[PDB]
Amino acid sequence: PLINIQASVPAVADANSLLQELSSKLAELLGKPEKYVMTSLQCGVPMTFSGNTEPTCYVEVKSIGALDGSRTQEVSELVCGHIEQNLGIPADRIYIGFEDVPARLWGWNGSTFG
Amino acid sequence: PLINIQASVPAVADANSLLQELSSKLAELLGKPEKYVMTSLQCGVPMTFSGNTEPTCYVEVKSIGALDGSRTQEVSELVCGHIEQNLGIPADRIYIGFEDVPARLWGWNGSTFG
Amino acid sequence: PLINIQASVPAVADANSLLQELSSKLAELLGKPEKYVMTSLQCGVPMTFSGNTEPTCYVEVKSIGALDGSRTQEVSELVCGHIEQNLGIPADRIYIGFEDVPARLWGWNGSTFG
Repeated sequence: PLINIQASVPAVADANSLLQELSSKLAELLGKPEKYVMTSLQCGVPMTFSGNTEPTCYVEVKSIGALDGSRTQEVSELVCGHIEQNLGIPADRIYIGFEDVPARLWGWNGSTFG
Repeated sequence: PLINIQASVPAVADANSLLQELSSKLAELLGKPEKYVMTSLQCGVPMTFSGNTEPTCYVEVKSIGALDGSRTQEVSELVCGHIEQNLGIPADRIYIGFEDVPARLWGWNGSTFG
Repeated sequence: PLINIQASVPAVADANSLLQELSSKLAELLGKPEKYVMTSLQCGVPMTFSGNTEPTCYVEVKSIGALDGSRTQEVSELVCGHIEQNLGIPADRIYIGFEDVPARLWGWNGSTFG
């Protein structure tokens, strides 16, 4: 899995801890070995939401499967909650774009997962 | 809707105004309440286009529907025009990646739009 | 084509050269005129992979076609190799997300390729 966060708030000293905690939580929820979870946090990005510059966040989440049924709701609950708590961005100012990526469209280690 | 801009030119003092103007224009064109429009601008990114480092720009645009028929052309005209005017990046050095995202793949406020 | 690199390692003085070399190599592999290749490199991004902050990299690659059969494997070999050599990021800490984008979903020069 992959989770990339782009946030309007200033950079945080505990970015590494925040991402590591997000990484383990996401592995468990998706039923993936944490070995395969990649995360990022880019703060200080000029953003608007609803026409204003209040704290806001865009997240992209990708996985090879594991996003069936209630999973995208459950991931959103996890991710919005984690970001609310750790970055102080209200959940109603967070967007998440999900993609279930075919394994052959996912490169790793000089090849693909397909 | 979502519009994320990644540009090679230096950061601009009027990023907020630029994004707010883009936000209202995009809401109107897509027929979406501006409440739901998210935007970003990341400048100063090392980029090449056509093998050179002249001013260039990558934009991602996402929407839950509203990208039918001539819409992607019309959005491109709006976006390239806005960026040309405000960042001084020629329209022929702007790329836009569009995605019509299913509502269940769009997280917001601890849940999804599906 | 489009290749956007997001890396955890510090910014490099030779980003332009690195991207230009990647640009020509990618054009040749995909059978696209280099005119149409867009690249970027964003370094210094807080990232984890496998739960740790060792050098790691996320790449997105998009093309209008040209990603059939063995192509995504071949692109991954090229890209992981180039990044390993130039940024010192091990290939086993590199992820690549691929998308074959319909031409009508690819904006350029105030219109789309469709």
